[PDB]
Amino acid sequence: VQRIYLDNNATTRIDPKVKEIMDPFLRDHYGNPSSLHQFGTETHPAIAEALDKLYKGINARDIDDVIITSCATESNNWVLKGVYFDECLKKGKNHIVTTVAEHPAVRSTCNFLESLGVEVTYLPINEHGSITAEQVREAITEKTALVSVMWANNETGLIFPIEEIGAICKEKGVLFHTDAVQAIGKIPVDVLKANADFLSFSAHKFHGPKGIGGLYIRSGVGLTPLFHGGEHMNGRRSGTLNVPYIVGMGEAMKLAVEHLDYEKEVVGKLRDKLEEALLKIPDVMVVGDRIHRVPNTTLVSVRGIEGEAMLWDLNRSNIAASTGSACHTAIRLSLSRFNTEAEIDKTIEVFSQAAVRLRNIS
Amino acid sequence: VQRIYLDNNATTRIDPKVKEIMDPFLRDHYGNPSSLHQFGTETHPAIAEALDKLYKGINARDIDDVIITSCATESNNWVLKGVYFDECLKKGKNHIVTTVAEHPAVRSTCNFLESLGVEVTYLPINEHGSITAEQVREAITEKTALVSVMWANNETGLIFPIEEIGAICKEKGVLFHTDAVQAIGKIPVDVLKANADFLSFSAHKFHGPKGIGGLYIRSGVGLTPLFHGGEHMNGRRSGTLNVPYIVGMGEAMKLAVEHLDYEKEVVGKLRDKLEEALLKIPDVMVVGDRIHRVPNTTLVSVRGIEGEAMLWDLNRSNIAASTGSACHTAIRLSLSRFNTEAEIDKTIEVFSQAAVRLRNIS
Ligand SMILES: [Cl-]
Ligand SMILES: [Cl-]
Repeated sequence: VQRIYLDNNATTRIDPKVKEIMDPFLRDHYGNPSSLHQFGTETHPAIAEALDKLYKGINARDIDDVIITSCATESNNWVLKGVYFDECLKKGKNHIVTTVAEHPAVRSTCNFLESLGVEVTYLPINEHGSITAEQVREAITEKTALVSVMWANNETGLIFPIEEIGAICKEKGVLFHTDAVQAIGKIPVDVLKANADFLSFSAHKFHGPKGIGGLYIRSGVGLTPLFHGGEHMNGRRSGTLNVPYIVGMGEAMKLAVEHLDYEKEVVGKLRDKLEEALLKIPDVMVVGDRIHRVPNTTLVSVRGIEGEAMLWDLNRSNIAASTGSACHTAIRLSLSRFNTEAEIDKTIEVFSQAAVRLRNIS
Repeated sequence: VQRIYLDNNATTRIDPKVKEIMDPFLRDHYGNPSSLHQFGTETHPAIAEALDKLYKGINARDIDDVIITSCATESNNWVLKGVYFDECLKKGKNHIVTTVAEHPAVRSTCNFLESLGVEVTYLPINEHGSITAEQVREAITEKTALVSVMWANNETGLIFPIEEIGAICKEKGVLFHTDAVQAIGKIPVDVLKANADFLSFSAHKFHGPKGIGGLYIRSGVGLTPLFHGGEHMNGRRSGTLNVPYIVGMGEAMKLAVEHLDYEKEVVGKLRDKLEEALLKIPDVMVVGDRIHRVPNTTLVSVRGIEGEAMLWDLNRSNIAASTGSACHTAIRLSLSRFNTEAEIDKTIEVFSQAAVRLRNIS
C-alpha cells in the first residue's frame, strides 16, 4: 500500500531529522534542566540551541521572550486570560476585537470571557474571504484591551493583513496578538514587522511533535501566568521542561525557515497543478481569494455532492484530506514538503474518478 | 565513566519499554486523532489502551475522567483556577485550605488567587513532618470551596493522611484535591478510597516523558476548562493530543503499578541500607518521620557542613542528588527501580569520604 497525505493543516509528519535530534533526550540525557548536577546542566546547551533556532524563526530579539508551551491552544488561552486579568479587570479595558475566522481555541476562550462580562466583537468575514484591516480601526473603542487576528486561516489558507493591523494597533495603543500557527513554514513570519505583542505557534504544523508550542512575548509586555509555579521560563510558565520536544521543535522551526523558498516555488507549484486539474470538472470552484493564500492549501467545492462523502471516498482510496466550512462543506487539501508530483497526479485521477462515481450515484 | 542517579523525585529515566512504545508514533502513525480519515482513526486503539492503563493505575471508574494534560503543574492550575471560577466567584465559597508542604505549582496558584481576594489558609507542618488530618476539619469554614493536600511530599518523602482527609471532606461537603505526583509508582493510589474529586499526576516521576500529565476528575464533578477550545478530551481540555506521550504515559503507569511490590521490598530495602550506612557518621540525622514515607526517599542533614556543598561534591564524583529545605538545607536522595546494591554501596563510600573531606576543610 501507498497512502497519500493531504491534511497538513490538520497536522504534519515529524521530520526524520527532528526525530533524530529528539532521540538522545528520550534515552540518556534525561535529567531535569532545573537540577544543579550534571544531568540538568548537561541539558543546557541543546536547550539554548533550540531556543536560538526558535528566535531566528520568528525574528524575535534577545530582549524578547519566546516561551515554550504545551500547544498553541495553551498559548491562546494564556493570551486571552492574561489580558483579561491585566487589562480588563484591573484597567477597565473591557473590550476585545477578533475575527470569526479564528481557531476555536481563541473563539471559545472569547466566549468564556464574555460569559464573565467581557465585551467581544467578532469581525465578520467579507466576500474576498478576509478582514478589511480597517474593521479593527472601526472597532477600537479605546476600552479595547486586545486585538487578536490569525496570521493565516486554517480552513481557506487565506493570509490576513497583519502588519497593517499592527500599525492600526500601534497608532491606537492597543495590545496585538496574532495566532500564527498556520503561518510557520508556509510564509515568512516577522514579529518586528508585525508589531506583535503576542504570537502563537504549534510545532505539529511544521514537522515537529504534537504537544508543544510557543508564545512570543514582546519585551516589557507583561502577561499574568496561565501556569503559576514560577520555576521555569523566567517565571512565566511553570512545569518541568519538555526537553525532547523543545529540541525537536527548534530543529523543526529551523527546517521550516530553510524550506521557505521550496514551499513557495515547489509545494506551491504542486498545489496550483492540483487546483487547475480539479477545476476542469463540472461546477467545482475554489472557495475564497486565490492570491493571498499560503502556498500549500486549496479548498474546493463540488456542486451538490457534499464534502464529507467525498472525503470518505478519498479515504477509501488511501488519500487523506479534511473538510472546510464554506457558504455544503468544502474539501480542504493541504500539501507539505513531502508530497510529490506523482502523488498529486494520482490524487487528481482519483478525485476525478470519485466525483464521477458520486455523479453516477446522483 | 559510570554515574549514579539519586534524584528521582526531581525526574526519572524514561523506561526503555516506554521509549519503545512511543517510537512508532514519532515515525509513521503521525495522524491527528481528531481527523476522520485513516491516520486519525489508526491512532484510536493505542490511545484507548493508554487511557485504560491510566484508569487502572489510579483505580478510576468508567464513569470518571482522567484528562490528559501537559504536566501536573497544568493540572494544579486547572484545579485551582477552575474552583475559583465555579465555586468561589459564582457560589461565594471564597475559602481554600491547603498545606505549606504543597508543591509551588499549588502554592503559587493559591497566592495568585489570594491576590484576587480569595482567602487561603495554609496548614502549618508539625514536628512529625505531617498534617494532623484534623487541621483541615478545624478550618473547613463551610465557605471552603476546596481542600488540597499532596499525597506524598517531594522533599521529605512523607505520606499525608489522604483517605482520612477524604472523609473529613465528604462529611463536610467540600471538594477534595490531591496532588499525587510523588505517589505514583511509590505506593498504591486509589481515588475511590481517597474520595478524591481531583487527582494530579506527572509522567516523568514514574519513567514516562516530561511534558505530560493527568487530572482525574470524578463523575458529575464539573470544572471550567483551563484550555478552552472544546475539541478534545470531552471538551474539558483542548489542544491536539500528544499521541506519543499519551501512549508512553500509559505504559509507564502500567509499569509503575507492576513494580509496587518491587518498590516496597527492594528499592525500599536499598534506601534503608543507604540510610543506616549514612547515620553511622557524626551528627547526621534523617529529617522527619521514618515510618510514613514512600520507599524511595531519604532526606539527611550533616552537622554544620551545608547541603549545597555536599551536593556539589557528590556531583564531582558523578553522583546526582538534590537539596531539601529542612529547619541549613538538607540532602535529598531518591532511588528508583534502576539503582543497584553496588551503586548504593559506592554512594555510601563516596558520601563518607566527601563528608570527611569537608570535615577536614572545617
Ligand atoms: Cl490566568
Ligand atoms: Cl480558567
